[PDB]
Amino acid sequence: MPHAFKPGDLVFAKMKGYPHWPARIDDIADGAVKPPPNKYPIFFFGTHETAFLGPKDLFPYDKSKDKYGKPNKRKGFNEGLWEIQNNPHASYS
Repeated sequence: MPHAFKPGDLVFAKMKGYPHWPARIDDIADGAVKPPPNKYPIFFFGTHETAFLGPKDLFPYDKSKDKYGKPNKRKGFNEGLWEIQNNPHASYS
């Protein structure tokens, strides 16, 4: 059965106005800004942006890839597909 989301989990993450996007749940570095309560830090592959999102916007990658893991016109999306599939745990700083 499902656990709660943890750092390192891979997802497609949904933001208003964008397609479901390949992403991971990030760690918070020592000394770094924490997310609001109930939110997770989401690192979006390809764009390398971070936003804070709740579970309602988080779709487990294995379950969802057949639906959402298709090329898209948007900036950074296809790069993001490569990253999530080929090196999802790398440092992208």
